[PDB]
Amino acid sequence: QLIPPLINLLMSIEPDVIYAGHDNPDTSSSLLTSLNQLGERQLLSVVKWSKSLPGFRNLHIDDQITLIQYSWMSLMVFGLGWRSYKHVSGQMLYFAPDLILNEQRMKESSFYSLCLTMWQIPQEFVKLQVSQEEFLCMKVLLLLNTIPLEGLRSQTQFEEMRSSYIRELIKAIGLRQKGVVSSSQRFYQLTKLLDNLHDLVKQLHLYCLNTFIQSRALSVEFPEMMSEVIAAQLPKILAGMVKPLLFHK
Amino acid sequence: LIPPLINLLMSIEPDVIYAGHDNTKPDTSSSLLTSLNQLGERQLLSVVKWSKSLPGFRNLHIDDQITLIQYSWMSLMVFGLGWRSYKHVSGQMLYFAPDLILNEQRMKESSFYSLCLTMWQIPQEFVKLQVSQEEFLCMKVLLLLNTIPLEGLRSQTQFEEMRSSYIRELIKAIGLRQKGVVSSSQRFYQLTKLLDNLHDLVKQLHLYCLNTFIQSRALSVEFPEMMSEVIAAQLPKILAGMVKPLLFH
Ligand SMILES: C[C@@H]1C[C@H]2[C@@H]3CCC4=CC(=O)C=C[C@]4(C)[C@@]3(Cl)[C@@H](O)C[C@]2(C)[C@@]1(OC(=O)c1ccco1)C(=O)CCl
Ligand SMILES: C[C@@H]1C[C@H]2[C@@H]3CCC4=CC(=O)C=C[C@]4(C)[C@@]3(Cl)[C@@H](O)C[C@]2(C)[C@@]1(OC(=O)c1ccco1)C(=O)CCl
Repeated sequence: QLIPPLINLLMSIEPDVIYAGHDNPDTSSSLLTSLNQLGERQLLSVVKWSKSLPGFRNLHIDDQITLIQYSWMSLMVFGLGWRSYKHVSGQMLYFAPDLILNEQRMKESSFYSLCLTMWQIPQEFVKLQVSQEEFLCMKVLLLLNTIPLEGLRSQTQFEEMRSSYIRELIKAIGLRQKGVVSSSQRFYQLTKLLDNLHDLVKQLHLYCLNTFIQSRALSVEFPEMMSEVIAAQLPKILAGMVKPLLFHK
Repeated sequence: LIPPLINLLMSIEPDVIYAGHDNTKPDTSSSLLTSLNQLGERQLLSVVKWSKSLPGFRNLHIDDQITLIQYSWMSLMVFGLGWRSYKHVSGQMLYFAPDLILNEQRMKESSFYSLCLTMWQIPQEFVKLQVSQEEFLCMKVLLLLNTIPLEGLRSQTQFEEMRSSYIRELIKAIGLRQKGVVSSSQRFYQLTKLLDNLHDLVKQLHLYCLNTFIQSRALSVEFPEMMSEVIAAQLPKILAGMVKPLLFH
């Protein structure tokens, strides 16, 4: 087609729709447990996606697991932004077809604040008019956007993969942004959106880990696979003991 | 010839606290950490009582007092470990308590030799500097007052007055021994740098502690009541850097 084959591949490997299983009165705590229930199902889906993503299975298995444990929440908030942009024009948060939040369902002050943070992504998607082909290549680069302070075991292959998906994003931008000046500026805008996600996700990581270490008292359930990625890396990530990659100074 | 506020600090200094540790039984990774945290809980209770006696502290807002103890406990307790090790065993063993003393061979046998080396840095620095009791008592008050919230304190004006008063007192304590002008100025720089350096050493202890707390059931490590409360109140936020560490340099 005019659509490059790697992008059409990324489109075919996107996860199908995941339901939260929410029991449809609204309450902050039961809402949070439903959000983490959904997060467990989405985590399964991200690891399956990774198994089909070109290049990723060839990195050392420890690097595969480290990059999923670093990037899971960033990938899931970026997909929440896509669904919300696409289904409700960014104006509600479309966590799943059975768990769509508007402002009436955001009652407790810290819950609404966290939603506003997440709401930044679909607002930028609406402003910039991000395309599916852009979003698919961006989402790979977010998987690949933090490494350990000592680097990865397959650092060479990693660097090759990340360059390949930067070239692919350039192709995605080229589908629509025809000028030299305009497609350069578009590359800048998209890559700076990805750099800015590191600071957005830090607030969600802190709230997550604070809730997780008193989850019993809070009556907030975290499922087993999500509890493992939290316990394995979150405190180290929050402490700054990882290397976030940036496109811009 | 000792200034009255320092004599007061000496008078209110906690007494030595026993761990009640059973040195019949060989060290086990779980039993050694559980006994360390039981002793830490008793030392934390004592720091709370000390703070009720420390001039100025009871006149800050009660939420400020709680926050400053939640931010500084680890720093206070490591600094107190350093002083007892220097005073009682010439700095050459870690003197957690009179019944819980780790010489280097017991450190090496423990599963925690690296952590023990990191904490044993502090008494070795006290030996190198020949820190006096009057300098230590003032430095320890400044560790209580060495981090504030990003938004400041409710009693920010009273806090600054208090913290400046204890800086002035450290300057008087230096003057007891350092009679020359340049020597005295250099010693103020050295001791205040020692304090600034402790932020980085304590970050390492805070990360291990929070990982141990998350994994406490798996690892059979007990965390007593007040210790748990302060870890769950602030430790993720401190490790995220969402507080303001005060530096002298
Ligand atoms: C602030 C965090 C960040 C949250 C994730 C964002 C990314 C995300 C997107 C999804 O579509 C489904 C689940 C997750 C993976 C989230 Cl909503 C949940 O697990 C729920 C998460 C972890 C989190 O969400 C909230 O606290 C929250 C979300 C909305 C309002 O409060 C939380 O700590 C639950 Cl206790
Ligand atoms: C690495 C940390 C730092 C430790 C504190 C240092 C400061 C301290 C000084 C004490 O005398 C009593 C207790 C504490 C408060 C410590 Cl030893 C314990 O709670 C035990 C603490 C938190 C800690 O200690 C160790 O892990 C450890 C290994 C060997 C010595 O300490 C821990 O995480 C245990 Cl869960």
